[PDB]
Amino acid sequence: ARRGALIVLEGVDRAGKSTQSRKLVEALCAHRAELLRFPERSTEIGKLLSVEDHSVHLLFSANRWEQVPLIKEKLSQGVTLVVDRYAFSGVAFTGAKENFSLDWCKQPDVGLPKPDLVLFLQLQLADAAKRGAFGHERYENGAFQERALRCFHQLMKDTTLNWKMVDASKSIEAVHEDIRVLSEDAIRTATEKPLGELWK
Amino acid sequence: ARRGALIVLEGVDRAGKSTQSRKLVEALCAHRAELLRFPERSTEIGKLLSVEDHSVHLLFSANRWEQVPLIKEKLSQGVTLVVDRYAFSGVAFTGAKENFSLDWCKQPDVGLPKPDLVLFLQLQLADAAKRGAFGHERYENGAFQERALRCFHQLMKDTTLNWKMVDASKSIEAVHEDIRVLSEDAIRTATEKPLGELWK
Ligand SMILES: Nc1ncnc2c1ncn2[C@@H]1O[C@H](COP(=O)(O)OP(=O)(O)O)[C@@H](O)[C@H]1O
Ligand SMILES: Nc1ncnc2c1ncn2[C@@H]1O[C@H](COP(=O)(O)OP(=O)(O)O)[C@@H](O)[C@H]1O
Ligand SMILES: Cc1cn(C/C=C/CP(=O)(O)OP(=O)(O)O)c(=O)[nH]c1=O
Ligand SMILES: Cc1cn(C/C=C/CP(=O)(O)OP(=O)(O)O)c(=O)[nH]c1=O
Ligand SMILES: [Mg+2]
Ligand SMILES: [Mg+2]
Repeated sequence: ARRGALIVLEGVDRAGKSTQSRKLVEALCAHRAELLRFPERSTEIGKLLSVEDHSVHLLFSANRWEQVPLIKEKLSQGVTLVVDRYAFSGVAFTGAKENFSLDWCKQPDVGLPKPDLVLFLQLQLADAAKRGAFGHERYENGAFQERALRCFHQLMKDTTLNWKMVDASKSIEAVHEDIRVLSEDAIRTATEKPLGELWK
Repeated sequence: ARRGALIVLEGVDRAGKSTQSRKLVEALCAHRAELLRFPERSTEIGKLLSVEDHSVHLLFSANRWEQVPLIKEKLSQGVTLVVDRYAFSGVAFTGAKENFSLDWCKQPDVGLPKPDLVLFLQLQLADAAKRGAFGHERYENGAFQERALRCFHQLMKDTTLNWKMVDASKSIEAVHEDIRVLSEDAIRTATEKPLGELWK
C-alpha cells in the first residue's frame, strides 16, 4: 500500500511553476497524480483571499491547513500530489512586503505535511522579468522580487527538506525532463518513509 | 494627547467576562471607552467563524489582526478599549482541544497590540459550572475546562504582561468595583509609556 509523493514546485514569479506543474501531472498520469495550487481560490478561505498584512498572511496559511485532510487522504490512497506553491511562497511573499521577520512568517505553517521533494525553479530575476506573463504590479517591482528571492534563499538553508534546484531558464521540454526525473525518483524512493511534518 | 488604555478581560467560560466588560465600558463612559469582543462576528473573517483545527486557530488570530488598525486609531484618539477575550483565550481554547503545543498556538498572535492591563477573572471551575449560562457543549466538558485553565495558568507566568487577578466568585457589584479601580489605575498610569507588542 505505497503512499503517493508530496511534490512542491517553488521559485520567484514567472519561474514557470504553473506551466511545469500542469506538465508534470499530465505526464505522470500518462502513475496516479493530481494538481494542487496555492492559494486555492475555490474554498471559503480561498474566496476571502479573492487590508492588514498579518491577517492576509494567516489567511494564506489557513488556506493550506484546510487542504490537509485532503492531502493526507490522497497520499494514503497512493496519489502523488503536485503542488504549485506552498508554505515557502507564503513566507517569501510576506517577507518581500518586508515589515515582518522570517521567523514570524514561518510559524503558522509549522506542522503542515512535509514535502518529499521541493523543486526550486531557479532563473535570473532579469530572465523572469523578460517573460510573457503580466497582470500583477509586483512583477515589475524589482526590489520586491529581490527580497522574495532572498527569503527563498534563507528557506533553502534548511537541511531537513529535500530541496532540488532546477535550471528554469532552459526550454519548456528540458525543464520538464529534469522535473520528471526528480519527481519519479521521489515517487519510487522518498515514499518508503512516512509523511513528515514541515519545520518540526 | 494622552492615549487610551488597552484593557483585556480573560478567564474560563462563565467567569463573568461579557457581564463585567459591558459593566466596565458603561461605568467609564458615565472617560472615553468602547467595547471590543473576540471573536468579532461582524467582519468577513468573523462571518467565516460564524473543520480543521489549525485553520480555525489561524482564523481566530486573523480576526484579531484585522482589528489592529481600529485598535491603534481608537487608542491614539484617547479612547480606552475594553476587550472581552483576546490572544490568551485563543491559545487556551486551541490548547484545550489539546492536539497542539502552547508555543505553536501563541505564534500567530505575536506582535498584536500589548494590553496595558490583563484582568484574569478567577473562580473555581465547579463555581463556573453552576452558573446560569448554557448554549455550548464545552461548558459541561469538565476535562476541556481544566485544560483551558491550565493553558491560562501557563500564560500568566509571563512577567512582561500586567496581569491582575480578580475574585470572579464575588457579587456582580463587588467584581465590578475591583475591575473599575484597576482599570482607572491603568488609564491614569499605564498610558504614560507607548503601546507595546504582545509576546515580543
Ligand atoms: N521555459 C520557459 N521559457 C520561456 N517562457 C516560459 C517558460 N516556462 C514558462 N514560460 C512563460 O513564462 C510565463 C510565466 O510562466 P508561469 O508558469 O506562469 O510561471 P509562474 O507560475 O512561476 O509565475 C508565461 O508567460 C509562460 O508561458
Ligand atoms: N458575579 C456573578 N455571580 C453569579 N453569576 C454571574 C456573575 N457574573 C455573571 N454571572 C452569570 O454567569 C453567566 C456567565 O456570565 P458571562 O458574562 O457570560 O461570562 P463569560 O462571558 O465569561 O462566559 C451568566 O448567566 C451571568 O448572568
Ligand atoms: C501560496 C501563496 C501565494 N501568494 C501570492 C499570491 C498569488 C496569487 P495571484 O498573484 O492572484 O495569482 P498568480 O501569482 O498565480 O498569477 C502569497 O502572497 N502567499 C502565499 O502563501
Ligand atoms: C477569542 C477566542 C474565543 N474562542 C471561543 C469562541 C467563542 C465564541 P462562542 O462560544 O460562539 O460564544 P460565547 O463563548 O461568547 O458564548 C476561541 O475558540 N478562540 C478565540 O480566539
Ligand atoms: Mg503560477
Ligand atoms: Mg463571554
